[PDB]
Order: sequence, then C-alpha cells, then structure tokens
Amino acid sequence: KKWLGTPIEEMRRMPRRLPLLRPSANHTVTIRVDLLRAGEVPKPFPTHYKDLWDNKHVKMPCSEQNLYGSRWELIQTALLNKFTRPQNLKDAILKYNVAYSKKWDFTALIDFWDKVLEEAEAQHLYQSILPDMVKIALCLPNICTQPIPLLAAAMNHSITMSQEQIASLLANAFFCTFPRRNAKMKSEYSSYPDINFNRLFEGRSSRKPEKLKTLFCYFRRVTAAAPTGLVTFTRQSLEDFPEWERCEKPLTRLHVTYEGTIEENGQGMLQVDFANRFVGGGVTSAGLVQEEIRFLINPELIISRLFTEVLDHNECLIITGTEQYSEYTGYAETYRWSRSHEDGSERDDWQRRCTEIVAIDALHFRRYLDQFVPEKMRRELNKAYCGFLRPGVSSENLSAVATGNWGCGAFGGDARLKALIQILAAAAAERDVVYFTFGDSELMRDIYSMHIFLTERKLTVGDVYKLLLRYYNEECRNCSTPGPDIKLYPFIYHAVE
Ligand SMILES: Cn1c(=S)c2c(ncn2CCNC(=O)NS(C)(=O)=O)n(C)c1=O
Repeated sequence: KKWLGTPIEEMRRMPRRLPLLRPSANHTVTIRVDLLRAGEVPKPFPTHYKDLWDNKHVKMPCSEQNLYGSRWELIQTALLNKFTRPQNLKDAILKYNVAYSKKWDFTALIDFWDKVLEEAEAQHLYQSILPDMVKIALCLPNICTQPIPLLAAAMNHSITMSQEQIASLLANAFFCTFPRRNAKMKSEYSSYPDINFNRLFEGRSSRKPEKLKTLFCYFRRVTAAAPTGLVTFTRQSLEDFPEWERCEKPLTRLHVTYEGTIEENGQGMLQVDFANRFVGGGVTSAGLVQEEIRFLINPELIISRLFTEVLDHNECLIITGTEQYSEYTGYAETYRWSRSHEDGSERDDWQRRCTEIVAIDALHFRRYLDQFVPEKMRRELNKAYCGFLRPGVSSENLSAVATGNWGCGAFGGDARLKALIQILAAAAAERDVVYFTFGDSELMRDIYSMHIFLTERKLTVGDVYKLLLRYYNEECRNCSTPGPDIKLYPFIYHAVE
C-alpha cells in the first residue's frame, strides 16, 4: 500500500474564527486594517515614511542614517542605469558595496545571463524583469513606511505585512542594498542570517541557474501584478515544557506515506520546515534540500531572514500566508525549476493564504549515538513541541502536523527515532501527524507498525519516553562501537512484550 494508518481525508486542515487584526505590544501591523479588502492592494500604515535606526529594528536601506554621502542616493543612481550585459548589473551593485568588490563573486549571475539563457530570455531579463525589480526596490520608502522590529531571541512577537511590502524588501535583497548585513566578522547582526543575495551570484554550481530561475519567476510575477494578501511572521519562545516522563496523554492519529510532499499533500496542515537555526539555511548561498526548496518556491519565506534572530533551543518561527509561485522537480543536485505555479489556496479573514509553515531546527549530530543521549532527545522533543503548540487554541481547532524525516540526512538524525519524537511532541500538543517518508516504503511500514503497536497497548507519551531512556541506558550509554547492538524499534517491541 502507498499509505498506512488514518486516511488523510480524516485529518484536520485549515481553513475548515480570527479576531480583529490590530497592532499591539506583541503584534506589529504595517498596513491599514480598516481598508483591508479582498482583492485590493493593502495600503501601508503610516502614510508617510517613518525611520528607526537602532539595535531593535531593521536598518532600512532608505534611511537618512544609511551613510558612507547618502547611500540611498547612491543606490538610486547606480540602479537607474540601462542594463544590457551582466557586467552592468555587477558594477551597479558594487557601486554601493565598494568594500566587497574583491570579495563577492558574480560568476553564477554572469553565467546565468550569458550561458544559460537564450537570447530572447536574456533580453526579457534586462529589458523588463530587472528594471521592474529596480523600480519596486526603489519604491521602498513609500511601501515599507513603518519600522520593522527585529524578532530577537526570547521575543514572543508577530509581524503582519503585505505581500507587496515583502516584494519590495526582497527586491532590495536581490540588489544587496541592506546595510550592516555583509561583513563576515561583524558584531551587529552576527546572530542573524544573511539577507542580501550576493552569494546567490557566486560560483559555478548547476544549482544556481535553477535557484535563479525560481526567484526570477517570483519577481516576474509580483512586479507584473502586485499580490494583494498579507503574511504573518511569529517568533514563539516557550518556557513551560512537558515533564515528558510523567505525561499521561495518549498518542494521536497517524497517516504515513512514502508518496507525496509536505507542501502539496499537506495543504492546510501545519507544514514543517526542516530548518537551520539561521532560518532558511543556505537558500541564498549553496543549500538546496527541503528548507531551501520551500524558501525558493515560496520566496516570501526568505524575508524572515531580514528580521529573525538565530533560533534558541526553546524557539520556533511560524509563518502564515506565504504563496507558492513555482513548481519544481528533484532536490539537491537534481533540483529543477519546472514552471510558474498559480496558488489556489483560500485566504483567511486577514487575507492570508491558508498555508502555515513552522521552522524548527534539529540538532546536528557528529556521532550517530549522541542523539540518544537523554538531554538531546528531550531537546528535540521540546523543539518540536514548541513548533506544534498553539497556546490558547482548542485541540479540535488544530490542523494535523505535516512533516517527515526532520534532521535526517546531513544532520545525522535517525529517522525512526525522529519520527517517534515528533509523534510524542504532536501527542503532547494534541495534534495528529501526517508523515511523508519521501520514497522510503520500509520506513513507512516501520513507523506505522510502531505507532499501531503503541496505541493498541494504550501507552502514554510518558510510557514511550521512558522506553527511550531505557534504550539509551541499555544499548547506547556504554556502547564502544559507533552503532548499537540492537536497533530502537526492535528494543521497544521486546521491552513492552
Ligand atoms: C519537499 N520535500 C523534500 S524535498 C524532502 C522531504 N523529505 C526529504 N526530502 C528531500 C530533502 N532531503 C532533506 O531535506 N534532508 S534534511 C532532514 O533536510 O536535512 N520531504 C518530506 C519534502 O516534502
């Protein structure tokens, strides 16, 4: 069978009652809520640009305090020039980035324009797409009129902004205009991800043309017709975590399948981003696995890098309303942009697409057995729990979690352990689980078998967590070999039976 467990049709999904959208101490809203109307471009609030240049807000490229002379005036002069050759664009970007003229490589940008694109596609790029991108970038002070707070470590805070505002900001990131975000050995913003796109232009990987095609598809779409909706970014930091060994909650339902993807088959569900602690990972440099792919096909995710500080162990980032602009095939070395995608998601009463994504970063384990250490299992349980918990929401109102082999592959996670950890965390948060094994049918069967075994025997979250502690002590703590003598799921079956 291609899937096992509860039919996916029985899982809860959004949208199938939001309070009034309003700014407050914990919610920054950058549009006029009284004028928010379906199918209409939102109006920025306030009407006139207001600047904050300090350690708690984004340092805007258009700030009168962005100096070198006015850097914004220099950016305008540099970018309001005809581009007919890729060198023209490199020279323009470097005019206001002189210190990086010998450090930043533009080989991928030159190769994309001169060596990947046919003549007609290159002419379209420099006659239409790039000039339109410049104009929306330079419109920033009329679009993004309200200071954007940094979502700093330990802040529980939300930002709601328009897709149009995000497009203006991302066009600035493409042209590398955000100040104080470039130095390798920086103090300010050292705990924040890269935002400027300069590393997208470097090197000769065959992945870069696919990344550029995916992003130019977005830029062509949102400069041609302004998107009309909103996106919310919420940093969530929890302090009260379950006492996992004493948790009496039962397991929830499971649908597990080796076909499908989180973003296509988990529509309306809480979609997990297998995130780097610097959210978005290598999206605008070299990475191209699950997180980077999602950030490329839903580029509004990328702007989280402008204002989201690196995630601590008890935090996540929740993004609601991003739109899918591209379809793709493959991943990593086989990733290819396929075509433009028309997103058919409904919008909620805040005009946000009904798409909710949570970024939770797994640990990277240099040694396979490290992840069975109780502190490390508890860390991952609490990270998933923070990503799944919605304080103040009834369980009947929570969609299923759509996830998969979180932290596996490069970070060395054990898929069978990580699956059970997510099942326990979802159970504690009172959510069902939809698990995509991405081609691995044996893993599907194994996860299903363990899940049904535990539920039919009515084991609680705590019952299972104590079995994980026993596995560590019996098979991992005093193991001198890189691998344990008995695997986790066999151990659990034997211990219970
Ligand atoms: C879209 N999509 C992808 S592409 C994927 C996936 N499961 C594996 N992949 C391939 C990328 N491989 C990694 O991402 N390994 S990892 C944990 O990120 O470090 N699912 C569930 C998915 O929906």
